[PDB]
Amino acid sequence: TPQELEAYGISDVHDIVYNPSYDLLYQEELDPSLTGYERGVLTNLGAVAVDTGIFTGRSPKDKYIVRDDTTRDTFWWADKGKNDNKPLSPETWQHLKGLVTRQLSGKRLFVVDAFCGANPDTRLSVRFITEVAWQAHFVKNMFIRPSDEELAGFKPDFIVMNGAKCTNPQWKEQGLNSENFVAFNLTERMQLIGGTWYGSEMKKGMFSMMNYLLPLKGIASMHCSANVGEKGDVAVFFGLSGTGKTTLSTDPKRRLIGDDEHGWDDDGVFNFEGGCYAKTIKLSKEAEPEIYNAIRRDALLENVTVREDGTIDFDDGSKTENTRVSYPIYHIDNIVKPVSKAGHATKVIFLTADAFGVLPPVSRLTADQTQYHFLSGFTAKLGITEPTPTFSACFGAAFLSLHPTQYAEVLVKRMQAAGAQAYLVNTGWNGTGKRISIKDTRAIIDAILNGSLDNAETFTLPMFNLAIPTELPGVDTKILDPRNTYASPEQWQEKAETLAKLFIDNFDKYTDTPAGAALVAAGPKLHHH
Ligand SMILES: Nc1ncnc2c1ncn2[C@@H]1O[C@H](COP(=O)(O)OP(=O)(O)OP(=O)(O)O)[C@@H](O)[C@H]1O
Ligand SMILES: [Mg+2]
Ligand SMILES: [Mn+2]
Repeated sequence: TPQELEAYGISDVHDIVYNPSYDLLYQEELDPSLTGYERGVLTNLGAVAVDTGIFTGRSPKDKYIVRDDTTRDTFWWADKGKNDNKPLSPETWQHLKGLVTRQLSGKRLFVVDAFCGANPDTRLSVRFITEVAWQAHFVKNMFIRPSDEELAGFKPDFIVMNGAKCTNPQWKEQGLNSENFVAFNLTERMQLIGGTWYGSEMKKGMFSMMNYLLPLKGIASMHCSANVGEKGDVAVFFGLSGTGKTTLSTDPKRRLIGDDEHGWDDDGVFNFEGGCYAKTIKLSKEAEPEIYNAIRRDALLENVTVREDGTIDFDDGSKTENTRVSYPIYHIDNIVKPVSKAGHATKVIFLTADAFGVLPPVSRLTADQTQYHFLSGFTAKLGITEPTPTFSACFGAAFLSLHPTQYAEVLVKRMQAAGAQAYLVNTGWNGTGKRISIKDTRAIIDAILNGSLDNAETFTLPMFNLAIPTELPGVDTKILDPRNTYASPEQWQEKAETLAKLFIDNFDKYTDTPAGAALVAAGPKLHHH
């Protein structure tokens, strides 16, 4: 009812589109009278493509959490290690809520009810409100779509109000970063968005809320993909953006659980989402056939270049390198169903893209190295190279609402109970200045998952002290030692000392506890220069 929407503060809504169907979203997006960033275009693959506007990725500098008596003593605050949980006053929150609700008043609104979390006992019932059809399409794809029975008794736990078309004229007076905002209030259980149209703010916004609620009751909440083999063996793949979680979990030899957000409770690993959000830059049908074949009607392409004849130039990063496609998870042929969950993970894989070309393609981690590298959360990026490091705790600090050690504690507990083994995989660069091929990386993953490596003979990489298998079927043995891809081990050593120092400085903040101090021994060792 409009009276219900009025309770949220939204007035005078003339048209309400509740639970829009995929067919209706399709015709909404292709309405030939739409102008601006609402407009979609039809590609020859059958999927609609849209432009997300000035924002082609998340805006962490615009993310704020209301600091009140619910969040004061439990949240990981940016002003109290480096994170994006910047404190917001309740008073300023109310002005922001006024901006969004006024913007959505007097509009035709899409209302999408969905779940975050595959399990009833821990899921959030989220109600999304937007005036942009492709934003409703995004959340229909990425969250769990309820059954008709579940919709009948749907009671929202959280409300997400997307006011992308409004901006905040008072941001200077309020001490905020810009006229845009992505704000959360755990007392009202609400997310507000202004200025940025980018859909994934809602996806990662609710992920951040799961990351707050689940560990506080003993459930790991993880930035990982996950899949399961025929023998019932579950694997999770942690990693930062672009390191290969979606690419590598979408494997026809295994049943996909999910590609990005999972919990781990007493029964096992469960997906938070109802879809996958794949990168499309330079997408190769031969290298990633399952992802490519998911691009069809009801998938939603973002910021790709579409030619006059409707074909897609997947290689064109002119608008952004972060070209994306969302699709409901059943667009992948080999998935777990009807519920995206499975048992306890026994293989835990940390993906990293090492632009420094130091780390080996695959290492088998000790228990302490697992905690050290989990808290470190390393990746790096590249007419100059300039390897630029990122240390993002738990491979997802941008989404952590509690302190990193709280995620580590619950993860270790779940791993120990399951007898899980951890591995570090460099999906990035070596001495060639090229990325390891997807073919080689998939073969590495195969060798991890089939037990090939759990007792294989190893040699130890200096300084990082990582155990590397001496051989691995399907991979050229030469590349297993990263020193072999340089003219001499001396070139590698110089870059390794740079990276080791980066790790050591970054890890210092964790040494104010005895447990954290103890983990220094498992990290890289550097005592000169
Ligand atoms: N050896 C490799 N392994 C994995 N991915 C690779 C490799 N070489 C190149 N790539 C490319 O790197 C990108 C990996 O992106 P992917 O979508 O898997 O990241 P992600 O970890 O899911 O990030 P996000 O959390 O942002 O979704 C893809 O564009 C893929 O084509
Ligand atoms: Mg992904
Ligand atoms: Mn992600």
